[PDB]
Amino acid sequence: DPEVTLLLQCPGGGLPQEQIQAELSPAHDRRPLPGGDEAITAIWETRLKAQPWLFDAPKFRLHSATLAPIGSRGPQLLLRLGLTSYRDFLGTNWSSSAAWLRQQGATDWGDTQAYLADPLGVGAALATADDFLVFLRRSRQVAEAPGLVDVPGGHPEPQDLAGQLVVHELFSSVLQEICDEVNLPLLTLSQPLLLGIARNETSAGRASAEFYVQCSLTSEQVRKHYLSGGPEAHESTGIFFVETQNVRRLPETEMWAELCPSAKGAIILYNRVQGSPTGAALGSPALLPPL
Ligand SMILES: CNC(=O)c1cc(Cl)ccn1
Repeated sequence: DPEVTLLLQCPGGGLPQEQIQAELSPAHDRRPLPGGDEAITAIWETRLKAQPWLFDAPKFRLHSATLAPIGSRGPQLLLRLGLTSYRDFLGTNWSSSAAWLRQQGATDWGDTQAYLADPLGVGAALATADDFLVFLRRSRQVAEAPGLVDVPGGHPEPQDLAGQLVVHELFSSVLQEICDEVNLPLLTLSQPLLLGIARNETSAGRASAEFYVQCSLTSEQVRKHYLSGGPEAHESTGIFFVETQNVRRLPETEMWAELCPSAKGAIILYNRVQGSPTGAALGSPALLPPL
C-alpha cells in the first residue's frame, strides 16, 4: 500500500482526550516558497475567476507527533501544530508541482514537507452496537477520490494553555462530522479514542488523525438515520456496513482497491490498535482464527 504510511500508532488500545497535549506555534507553519508565495496567490486567482463562490478557510497544520515512553504516567502524546488554509493546500499539496516542492524541502530544510500546507484531517472507524464498521460512497463528480469508498470525517477549521482547547476542538470535530454526514444523534456516540495518524502519499504526504467511535445504535438504525435526512442531508451517495469479523481481512478483498487512502489508514489502525488481541483469552485459536 504505497499510497498510505503510518506516522503514529497509539498505545493501550488508543488515547483519550485527557492524555494528549498540543503545542500550537508559528514555528510549526509551512515555510514561504523559494520563489515566494505569489505562486499560491496566482493559482487561487485563476480558481476564483472560474468558481467565484469558493471561499478560503483556516486549517490546522501537522508538523510532528511525539509519543512518550510506553507504560509511563502523565501525558502520553505531544502534537506539534501550526496554521494553514484551504488556499495554501490548493497551491502546494494539490499542485501538479507538489513532488518538486517535496524535493526542494529535502534540499533546503532536510524536511520533505517544509514547503507543503499539510492540513490535518480527522477520520473515524465508527462501530455499531451489532459490531459493524460504517462506510460511505463518494460522488463520482467531486475533484478528490471520485467514486471511492470513505469513512466519516473532514478537515477541522480552528475556532498546553491554548493546547487543551485545540485537543478539545479535534475530538469535538470528529463527533460533529459524524452527526453532520451520518445524521446520528450526539448522545448515541462514545467519547473518541485516537488510534494514530496516517499520511496520504497520493496528496504529497498530508496527514489525518484516525479515531475509534462506538455507536449505541444497530446497523439497521444507523441506515434509517442516514437515509431519513434525504439526498441534501449528506455529501456521500450511499452508506454500507462490514462485520468487524471481516475488517481483519479487508486488504485481501476487492473492496480494498476502492478505498481512498485516508479510509485505508483508518482500517489499518483499527486492525492494529483495536483488533490484534494481546492476551490468552482473545488470542485463543477459536476466537482468533489462524490465517
Ligand atoms: C473540497 N475539498 C476540501 O474541502 C478539502 C480541504 C482540504 Cl484542507 C483538504 C482536502 N479537501
